[PDB]
Amino acid sequence: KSLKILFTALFGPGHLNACLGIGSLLRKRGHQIYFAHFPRHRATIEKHGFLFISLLDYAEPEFPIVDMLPDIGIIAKFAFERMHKLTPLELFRHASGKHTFAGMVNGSKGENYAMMKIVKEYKPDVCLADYLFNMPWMFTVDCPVIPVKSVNPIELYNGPPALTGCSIHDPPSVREEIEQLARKSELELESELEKLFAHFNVPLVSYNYAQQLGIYIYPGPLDYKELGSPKENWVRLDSNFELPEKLKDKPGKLIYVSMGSLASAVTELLTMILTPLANSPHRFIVSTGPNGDSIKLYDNMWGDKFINQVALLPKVDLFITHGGSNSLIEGLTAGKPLIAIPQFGDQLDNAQRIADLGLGVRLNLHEFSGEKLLKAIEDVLNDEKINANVARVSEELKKSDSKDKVISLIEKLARDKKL
Ligand SMILES: C[C@@H]1O[C@@H](O[C@H]2[C@H](Oc3cc(O)c4c(c3)O[C@H](c3ccc(O)cc3)CC4=O)O[C@H](CO)[C@@H](O)[C@@H]2O)[C@H](O)[C@H](O)[C@H]1O
Ligand SMILES: O=c1ccn([C@@H]2O[C@H](COP(=O)(O)OP(=O)(O)O)[C@@H](O)[C@H]2O)c(=O)[nH]1
Repeated sequence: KSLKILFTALFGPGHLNACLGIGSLLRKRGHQIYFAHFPRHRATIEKHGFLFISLLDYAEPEFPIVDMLPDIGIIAKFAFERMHKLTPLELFRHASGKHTFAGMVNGSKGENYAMMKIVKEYKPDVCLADYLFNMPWMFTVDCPVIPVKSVNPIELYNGPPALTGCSIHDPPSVREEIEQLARKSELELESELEKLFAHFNVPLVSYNYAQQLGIYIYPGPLDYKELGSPKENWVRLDSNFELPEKLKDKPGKLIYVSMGSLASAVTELLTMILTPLANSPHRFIVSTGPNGDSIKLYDNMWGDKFINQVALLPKVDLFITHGGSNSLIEGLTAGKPLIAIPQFGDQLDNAQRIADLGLGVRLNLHEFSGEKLLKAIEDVLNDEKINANVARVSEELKKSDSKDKVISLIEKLARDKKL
């Protein structure tokens, strides 16, 4: 009856959360939880009572495990300079048939070898994995494997291409090109996946195929009901911060600013956003990121490298975000309107979904001005319809619950090896 359940995920701290939440639900039903990842996450995994397995302990000698987190600042700075210079359309034209994240595929060989060895050693009854793309080990190991998805799920539908930030309001003439480019770039992702799968002698699958079951986490009221149903076997899983003294005795609303764990490594991005907010008549709490001591703060601001974001969000009036999925769900669960300044990949889809459903505004780096940021703040704080829309979504998120259904499917698959 007690199952052995093994999780793993990509390097993003965001890619941990769905996995951690699903693991907590299964541990409460008496299952043994294992989580394979990097040492930096041992503390959170062991605090949850899951057994921590270090990917680094299982590397094949000639395929060292690529750890992308420490170098992310270099990659993130290149992405920032493209976003500040180019329109979304120009970004795709300049990409010239290269894909947003296919660059990561070749380097994934070491992690695949490690997971092969980990699943052979620990012999779990089922595995769950939150990746950007399927990996060969998911089709070679002796147990069922559930892909877990936390990125914007438009890629699970037959609609507008993923990673473009297409609007529901874009006419066919306006989008037909950016869409064609996105299609040529899907072929580069397939080509790189074909080389990774060939290396391991595994027949290639679609990058987001769910063989028996896939679990995606996205706000129900934001999901793409207008595109019909997600891909086969995918199911949606619906589940006191102390204010600094510096910001007391000061007028205006309280605003949280975060460009997320990864993009915040780019000090130039936060500096570009903060400078004009010195003149906004409100109070700002800032997640300053790992280089945060290099970031200048003004008299109306307080910040630290890593904020207790979930404790803070109920106390704020507005969330200035990069539009990452974890930040989107946390902000809307707390009932706070968003200004999304997207930085990379699925953040463009989330930013446009916020604008399209009246939950906030999208502000692009390529046409950014201080005047426009300050005006976005005043507009959203005073927009009774946006504040009503956000309140309605937060209520729906508090009520919606698919846990029993999804846990039953995981347990059924773990025991029967079929659904
Ligand atoms: C994995 C990387 O692959 C190449 O590089 C490409 C780069 O590859 C990635 C692959 C990824 O999986 C990610 C990435 C870049 O950056 C993402 C990112 C994260 C945070 C940000 O603020 C901005 C961007 C994170 C991610 O998952 O993609 C660019 C287009 O989006 C291309 O122009 C780059 O040739 C290049 O070989 C890099 O040296 C190598 O580290
Ligand atoms: O200063 C910070 C930055 C991030 N996070 C948490 O780290 C996770 C990932 O945040 P990020 O914005 O990087 O994720 P994304 O929105 O891109 O998915 C979430 O649970 C956030 O609440 C946090 O607590 N404090």
